[PDB]
Amino acid sequence: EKNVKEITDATKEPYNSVVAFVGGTGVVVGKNTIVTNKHIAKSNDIFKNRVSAHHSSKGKGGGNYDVKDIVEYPGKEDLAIVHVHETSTEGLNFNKNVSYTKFADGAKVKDRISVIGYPKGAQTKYKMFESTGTINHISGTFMEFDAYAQPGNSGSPVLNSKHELIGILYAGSSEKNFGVYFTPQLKEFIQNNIEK
Repeated sequence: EKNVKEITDATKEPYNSVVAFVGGTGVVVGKNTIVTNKHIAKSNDIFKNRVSAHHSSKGKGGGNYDVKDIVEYPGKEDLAIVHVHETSTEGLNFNKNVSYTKFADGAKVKDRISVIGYPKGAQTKYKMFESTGTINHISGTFMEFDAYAQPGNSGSPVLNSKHELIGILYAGSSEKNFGVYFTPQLKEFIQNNIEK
């Protein structure tokens, strides 16, 4: 599928749970706590580099938050937790400026989904886009879906028809894309690593 629309104002749920890194996307799951891919989290460590809360072309910021630390999932899955410092250098509070996306607790093949993130962000001044498609395969922590995606979509939340989080995109092949599918085990890892 290629139905891709810009979200010009991402101050509303669920778009206000989406975050921009240099080089890709993440999603907010709880207090000070973001989920993304390993390379997105890790690389952003080299330049260690702020995250922008739901950047969009027309919404009120957001705010841009310094990364406190990361927790990489111990297994092969392309999953990392990123903690931010709650208060931005402009005095905005992360938790007052985002929402926490709820878990879907799984999905079925043929389910209609949305991938939301920042394809070609460096070229678009980090416009947020939502791309719709279908789940084509689920196996363990692996899923495939056909929502159109590009460089910049790494770490993008894949949401179900109720705005709940099924997993995150990690790879293309494109309209043939791969994600980390959140099994109970992955959900537990994420939840155990949300700040109190």
